[PDB]
Amino acid sequence: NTKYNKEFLLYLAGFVDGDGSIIAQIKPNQSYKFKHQLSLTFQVTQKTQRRWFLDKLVDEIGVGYVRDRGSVSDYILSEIKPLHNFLTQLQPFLKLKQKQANLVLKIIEQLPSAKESPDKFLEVCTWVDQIAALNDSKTRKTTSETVRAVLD
Amino acid sequence: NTKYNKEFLLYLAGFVDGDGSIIAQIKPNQSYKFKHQLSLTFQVTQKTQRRWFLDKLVDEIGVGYVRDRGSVSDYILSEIKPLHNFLTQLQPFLKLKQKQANLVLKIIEQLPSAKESPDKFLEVCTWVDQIAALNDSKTRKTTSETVRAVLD
DNA sequence: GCAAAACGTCGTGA
DNA sequence: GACAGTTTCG
DNA sequence: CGAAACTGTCTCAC
DNA sequence: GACGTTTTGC
Ligand SMILES: [Mg+2]
Ligand SMILES: [Mg+2]
Ligand SMILES: [Mg+2]
Repeated sequence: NTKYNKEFLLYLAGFVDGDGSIIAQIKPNQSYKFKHQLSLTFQVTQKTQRRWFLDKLVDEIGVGYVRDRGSVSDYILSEIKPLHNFLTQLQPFLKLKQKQANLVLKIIEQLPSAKESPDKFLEVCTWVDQIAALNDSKTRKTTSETVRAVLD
Repeated sequence: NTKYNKEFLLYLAGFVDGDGSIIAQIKPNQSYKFKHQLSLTFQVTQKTQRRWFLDKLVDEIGVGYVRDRGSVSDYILSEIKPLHNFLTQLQPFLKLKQKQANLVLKIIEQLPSAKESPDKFLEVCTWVDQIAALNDSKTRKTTSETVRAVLD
């Protein structure tokens, strides 16, 4: 369970508030109990010309990877366990995305609980709604209300 | 000169590397001896709904101001003396724009001597070419080559 | 059934 | 993000 | 003459 | 920046 240096976390929190994204999604997928997956992702986006910065994050954070999408690349961290450890430590230094960070930690803690009840799942879905509302969301489709398709 | 907190600088350096900009420009203006102004700017851009963050920077940095340009706003610091003091303390924590910062400090220190030798003005306009080369410059029009119109 | 990965771009917020 | 044009004022 | 603010916008990199 | 839609394999 990796412990991060405060100076690294302070700088990174600023970079994240700038070009990072703390995302929560509800993905329809019929292979799941409630027909949807609760997806969480921490990412940092940067011009591919500066991929080096992202590859560095992979080494420095110790988990995650960099995906390439042409002119732009992204450091991605989705693994729930390392995500919770990392956001717990980064959270206190965030100024713009502190609330979404805490909502993500909140969701992660209730996942085992949500995968047990339709109401618990729907409740967690309302928290992903809150994260989206805090972000500069512009193409969101699946919401907690969409999951209300469980009414069947 | 004001001394800034280390943790403040750590966080800000990260935010600056993400959404800030360290700019150097040669502005055509006939009222100047060499027909051009050497302009230096430190700025942080953010969606206007988050202008509070920029306003807070004015208070924390203690100098500068915030301007509005529609759905986006910017914290600007151009006062040469406070700019030098600020960048001097920020520079050691920058990762993507550390070079740009150091070139600005260099330009600032050579401004008085650049106000004389027309060839010293061109050498400084060189430092400016370097900064623009390091940034994601896409609409630059006035360069040192332009200033080379000092030939009479 | 589910934890992550892998791939696709839209609408800006830089 | 990263400049470029216009105006103000000691 | 010039530092510094007021004002406007290309092309994305987020 | 912040999604969406589909595919992987214990
Ligand atoms: Mg940003
Ligand atoms: Mg950036
Ligand atoms: Mg940005």
